[PDB]
Amino acid sequence: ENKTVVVTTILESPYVMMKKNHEMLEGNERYEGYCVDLAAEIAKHCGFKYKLTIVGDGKYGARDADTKIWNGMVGELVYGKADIAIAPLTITLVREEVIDFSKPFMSLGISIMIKKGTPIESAEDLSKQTEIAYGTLDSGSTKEFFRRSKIAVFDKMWTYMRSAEPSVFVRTTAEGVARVRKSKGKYAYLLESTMNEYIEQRKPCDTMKVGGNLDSKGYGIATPKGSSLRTPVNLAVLKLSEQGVLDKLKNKWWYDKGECG
Ligand SMILES: N[C@@H](CCC(=O)O)C(=O)O
Ligand SMILES: [Zn+2]
Repeated sequence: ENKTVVVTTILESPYVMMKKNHEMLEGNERYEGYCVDLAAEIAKHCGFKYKLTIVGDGKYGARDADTKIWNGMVGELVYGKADIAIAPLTITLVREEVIDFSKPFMSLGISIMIKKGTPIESAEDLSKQTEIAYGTLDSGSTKEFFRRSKIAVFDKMWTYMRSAEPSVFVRTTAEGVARVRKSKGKYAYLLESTMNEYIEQRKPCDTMKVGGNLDSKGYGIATPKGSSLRTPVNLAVLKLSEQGVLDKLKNKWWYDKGECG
């Protein structure tokens, strides 16, 4: 109701993407995606004006164990470069310790992406074998999941992953997909089911989600501690949930324009 709200987001399909013609557009009109639509609904239910900005270091948010600094969208909120994050940003404990999250707007889990035909059905399968390399996004909740897991199978996978040479990790999702596509069934990618399910409906239609999800978690809208936005945004997400907006949006951006029939 007083100041333009600065929004940190990340270029990640289908959440935030450059519009074909963006170079001829100004401001928020540059971008399109599920999070852009969601930003707009949240902004009008809460009554604020906003500026979309893409995170500077193109990352999600992790705390460096020696430096102690938060990078990613999280750091932008921690250090006060942004007022709010509207992104496929996973609700985790170490983040919820330093920022607040709204209730989840998307439910998801860690899943496996394979090039179609790869003889893999599950995480147990991957752990039990050696021909097919597999990794995660370099920085993010998927990598931490494996880092911290006490469960045999995921420990076994982490043990392999962190020592694998050359690196099984990737700077971006799109980097992970491309490596799956290019690697003849010899790389499998570990990513949240949402992104898996999106790519699966994307040409050349050569990838696929196998098996069950490895976990159950959420993406949440993040705000810095003490923000006057915390409560109105949490309420808006619930309103958008209850009225079916979040299902319309997921359908719009995953399935309405799916290329694999
Ligand atoms: N959504 C994740 C990033 C993607 C991933 O880690 O697989 C996060 O907030 O860290
Ligand atoms: Zn509305």
